[PDB]
Amino acid sequence: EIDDALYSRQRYVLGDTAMQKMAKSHVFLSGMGGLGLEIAKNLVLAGIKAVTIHDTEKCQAWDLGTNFFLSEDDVVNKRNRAEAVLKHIAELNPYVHVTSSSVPFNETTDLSFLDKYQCVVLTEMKLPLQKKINDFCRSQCPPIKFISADVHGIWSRLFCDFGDEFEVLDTTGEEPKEIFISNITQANPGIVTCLENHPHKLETGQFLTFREINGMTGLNGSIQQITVISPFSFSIGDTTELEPYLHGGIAVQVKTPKTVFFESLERQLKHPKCLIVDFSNPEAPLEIHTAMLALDQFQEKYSRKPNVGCQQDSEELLKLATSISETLEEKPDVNADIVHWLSWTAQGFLSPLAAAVGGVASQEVLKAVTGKFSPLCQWLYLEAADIVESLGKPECEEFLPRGDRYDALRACIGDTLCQKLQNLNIFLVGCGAIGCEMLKNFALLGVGTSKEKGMITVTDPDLIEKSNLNRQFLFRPHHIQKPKSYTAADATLKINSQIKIDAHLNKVCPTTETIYNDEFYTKQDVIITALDNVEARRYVDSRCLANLRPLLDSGTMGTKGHTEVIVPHLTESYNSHRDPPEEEIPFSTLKSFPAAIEHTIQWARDKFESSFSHKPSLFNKFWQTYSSAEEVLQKIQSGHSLEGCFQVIKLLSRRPRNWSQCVELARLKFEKYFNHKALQLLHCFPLDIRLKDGSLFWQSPKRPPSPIKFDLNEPLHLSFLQNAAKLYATVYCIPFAEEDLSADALLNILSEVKIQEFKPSNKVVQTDETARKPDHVPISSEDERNAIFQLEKAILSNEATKSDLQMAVLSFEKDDDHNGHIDFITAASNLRAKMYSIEPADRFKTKRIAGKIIPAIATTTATVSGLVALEMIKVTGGYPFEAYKNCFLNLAIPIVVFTETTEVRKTKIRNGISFTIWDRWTVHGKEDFTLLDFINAVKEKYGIEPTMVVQGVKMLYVPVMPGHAKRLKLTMHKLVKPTTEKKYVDLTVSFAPDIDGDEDLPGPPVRYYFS
Ligand SMILES: O=P(O)(O)O[C@H]1[C@H](OP(=O)(O)O)[C@@H](OP(=O)(O)O)[C@H](OP(=O)(O)O)[C@@H](OP(=O)(O)O)[C@H]1OP(=O)(O)O
Ligand SMILES: Nc1ncnc2c1ncn2[C@@H]1O[C@H](COP(=O)(O)OP(=O)(O)OP(=O)(O)O)[C@@H](O)[C@H]1O
Repeated sequence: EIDDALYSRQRYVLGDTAMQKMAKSHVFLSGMGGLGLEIAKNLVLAGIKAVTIHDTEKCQAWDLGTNFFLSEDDVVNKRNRAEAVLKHIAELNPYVHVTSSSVPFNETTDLSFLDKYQCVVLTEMKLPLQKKINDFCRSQCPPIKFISADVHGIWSRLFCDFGDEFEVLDTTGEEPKEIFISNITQANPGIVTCLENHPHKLETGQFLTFREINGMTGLNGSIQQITVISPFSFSIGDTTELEPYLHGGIAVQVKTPKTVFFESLERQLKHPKCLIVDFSNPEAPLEIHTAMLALDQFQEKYSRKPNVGCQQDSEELLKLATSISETLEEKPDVNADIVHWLSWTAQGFLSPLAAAVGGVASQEVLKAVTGKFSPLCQWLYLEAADIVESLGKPECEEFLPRGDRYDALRACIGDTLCQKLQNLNIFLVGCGAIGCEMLKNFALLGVGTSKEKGMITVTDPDLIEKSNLNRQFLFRPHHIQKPKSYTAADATLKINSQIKIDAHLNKVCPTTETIYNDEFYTKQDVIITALDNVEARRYVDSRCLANLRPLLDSGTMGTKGHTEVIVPHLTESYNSHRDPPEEEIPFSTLKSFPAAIEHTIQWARDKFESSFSHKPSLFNKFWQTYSSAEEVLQKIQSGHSLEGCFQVIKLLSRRPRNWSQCVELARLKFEKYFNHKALQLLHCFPLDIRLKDGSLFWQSPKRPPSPIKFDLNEPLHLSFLQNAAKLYATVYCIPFAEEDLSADALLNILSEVKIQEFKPSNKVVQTDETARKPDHVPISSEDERNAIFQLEKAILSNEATKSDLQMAVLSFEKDDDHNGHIDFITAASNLRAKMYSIEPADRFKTKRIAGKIIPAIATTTATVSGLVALEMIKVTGGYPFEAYKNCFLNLAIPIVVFTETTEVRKTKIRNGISFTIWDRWTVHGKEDFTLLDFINAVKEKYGIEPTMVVQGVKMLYVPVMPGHAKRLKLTMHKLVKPTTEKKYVDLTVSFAPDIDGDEDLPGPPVRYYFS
């Protein structure tokens, strides 16, 4: 099977079929350089059955700056690189059988041994050898998937070749869409109309299936190719021979296999299918490909890479590139700058770019071994020329190696920028999947390793769980239930002994703002967020905007990822970007009229919360507010009203006393949820009732419920009964054993249970989507008397003791599979689904939807971490606006889009006065300084007269209010009454617009000093 506790988050990304295909697959990886190590790490974290790492190079001091598993002892002993890293790699995932190899590769090497590997990845291999290996691999039956990846300084090359014909079983991996049908016309071709404000969002040529269609019963169960006509309509083909449309209908998107044609590596070198990553330079990938091919030819010709600063070598490389360009089909122009920089940084190696390319290549390997997504076709050329482009023309002496571990990075970015990196003060927020990779990149780049000023602060309150080991490679199984930051710091210190780190456990929130005051942010140079929610992102961005400090943001949703770069005085902040809010499920839809499995899952989750967390909390709070039941009864008899008293009384009268009573209560709850509710709803609205227009009320998207008869033999009913009984026993503190969960024991208990007869009641049911949950309806006197009688009976029965007035409150924990929370939610959701004839969902989908688990995989995390590290380098260098690039990537397509970061927008108020979001105004005063003096000072310093003073919720001054015109004479200390904690106070000021009737135009925040 599949270890769900470890692969829970990856299971949603890939699927159990892809997971089973990931086993039984043997992957051969060669080179074990900086890039090969990243690829191997990502693959082992993914969970491939067996990986064979192979290398022949001996470890060197230069390798320490690129390999995060090597140590100085390995260099001393001159061990093989694969042998040295084999022990560490295997510990990442014990399920993976990792083996090392050292068989030499050359012209005469026999390639017969590669037939046992599904996929082959080659790094740091000579080009003719790659050609021969690819030719052998693609000619096998079945073809062996070939992937080649290389990194030379700041330039990278990625290649894929999955045989002549590769069968993709899933083009995108998105959830199939469901489109509700409004009306279908009998025509050749017929036209299908969707419901209003429900765009189908479909593409011409896709195949759809139909069900629950009245009139055209033939269309049910059939598959038709469609042509898009309008956002709410499309054509499916001839429908004249069918019966006229009545009502109803659901169309479901159908996924089909797709065939992708690749080509041999030898032929691809002349007509490359490069993937465009920057639409502003569509022809850049072709030029980069030409330059790298010229570099390979230079290596073949001279047996060495070009020397940095040797003009003759650069001229020779340019000549070779010019010669190569003519042989290309398109004959593109040779980019002198790209060739020159490739010559300059040929011998270097950039760690973040290596990590990004490793993530992409690992995703491609997974595509090769599973067919889950559309593979790359065929070349991907990532580059980081922006890092050195802003440097202009530096001297060669800044790039010469100096013997330390940072020679690889120095040969790329020069000594000056390396020194600037070592003195950074980085405040890294959150230490999740992205945080660990960012720490690894920091250790590789030497960030904060200086003994003078460098310092890294990482803060995180969570604890390590088993499911986190799949993505966060810095953690180990023995680290479970330990702080994330401490473990990450301990591991990073192992990676680079010189690094300075300072872990924290505080959660970044306004409650902890005292620790992370303004001075602390002033000390920091770069702030990086690895958060998973939105509110924390907005809070951190607001703090950074207040303190004028650059912020880097990133996030991953499965194969999707995005990076955002925020720079003071240059780019818009995160708060300036506002997405539409979350999709609120209508209250009427959730409560009474579900239409999809998501609605039932949400209803089950809310029912669980209300039954086991909210209601017990109310019960405990009520019984702690008052002494005992006698006092409450006396108050009620005197006419006193208490909040939620009747509900508490009802709960007390139904408290189970033993396991049998708990089972009976679960049975009654089942009957109420899935038998009485449907009958009540049908009684309120019969199946054949119609509206004023004559249309059936029970039409799409509403679905008519049907009662469910209890049956212990049904596995679903038994599962629900068991889970409900266990949860109720836990809440009411009733001991039980597994024998009590047996079907026979439950049947014996249920033999004596009498089922109360259902009786319909007159209740108002909200049907409009705009309706929401109303407040508490006042309770009639008869219900009050019933509650009084029940409470008196409980008191007289001596069942109101202290033990009876307390009951434990459960917390919804989803990762713990033995508590039965997810089992109960799944049982309730499926049972409700059968009530409304909705398709049931399995346990894992319910766990994902109810728990709001965000799918995530290691490869996307590594890629976004590498890109964020590149942007951090750019920020540290203080480069101009054009250098920074926001990134959005979706490896499922695959697609990578680099775009310029959003330019800061200037907002004008009056007389040409303009301000940015980064601007903050300062005012100084004294004790007798009045509001009129404040207005005069503002109009003097900035030329604009204030007309609106706000401090949060405080209403300070408006000239138009009838009675507050006198406030101009009031001093600040009396107008706002500020706290004495600080010497200044922040205010929000607006000015009257040039056109009357409009609200005063808000201005930049203004900080007023009391002295
Ligand atoms: O408190 P809620 O989570 O909103 O659930 C309540 C509650 O049902 P449970 O106690 O079974 O969870 C009501 O029962 P009381 O505790 O008030 O007796 C029940 O009312 P009825 O038993 O009278 O049907 C009502 O259902 P409704 O609003 O349809 O009357 C139902 O609400 P939901 O199940 O829709 O949440
Ligand atoms: N306000 C905050 N301050 C500090 N750390 C935060 C804050 N909000 C979230 N975090 C951290 O963000 C991290 C997010 O990590 P990640 O995205 O890998 O998921 P996770 O929390 O480990 O779990 P899962 O992926 O299962 O939801 C968590 O470790 C959490 O501690």
